[PDB]
Amino acid sequence: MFKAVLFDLDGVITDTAEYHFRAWKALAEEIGINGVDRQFNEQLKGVSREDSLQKILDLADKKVSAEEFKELAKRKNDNYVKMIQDVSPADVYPGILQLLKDLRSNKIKIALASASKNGPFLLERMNLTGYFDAIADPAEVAASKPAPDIFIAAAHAVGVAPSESIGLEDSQAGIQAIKDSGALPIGVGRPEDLGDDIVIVPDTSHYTLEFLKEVWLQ
Ligand SMILES: [Mg+2]
Repeated sequence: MFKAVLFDLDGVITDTAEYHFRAWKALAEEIGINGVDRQFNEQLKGVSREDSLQKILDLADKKVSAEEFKELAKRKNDNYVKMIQDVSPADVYPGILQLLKDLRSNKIKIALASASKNGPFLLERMNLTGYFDAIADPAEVAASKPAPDIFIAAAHAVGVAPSESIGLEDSQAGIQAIKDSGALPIGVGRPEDLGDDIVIVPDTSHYTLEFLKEVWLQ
């Protein structure tokens, strides 16, 4: 049987995308720029802060100095930090707390394999810390998803090989990161987005201990 589960955060445990989007929208409006709607935010999704700010600046062809750039970057981030202060256990996606309790009582290790620089904070805010055996620091990995590095660290941090582990993800690069780590991915989304060579559920309600055991058992 599998020994660990490795959790993505955004789109699996909860939604941070929403707050990033408002952060960026609130910034673009504040400095004159139109067109930073949810549609355009699909271009900012897994992208770096600097890379995102370029793309918002390219919309109006706005010129900025290097210090003006880094202050705009900071100002978005400050906003985002303010905005995730209202995160509560009310924001934990469906079926997820229950999956954690069951994994825990079955002595299955639990690890976070998230790109969020705010993982630990977010987990305390949702009252989930007590379930998690390790949090993989995204600052301590050489390269981000789709590289496997983070899933490797999450597994190792609870003392398993990723081959002993299931990864849960909502995005294409995450699936590929789980795949290249040696872990088994179970997706949440559409096969349109994630692939048809892997097991995907339509939402997080379907991620049960029994379903993960079913999938492992091949
Ligand atoms: Mg995600």
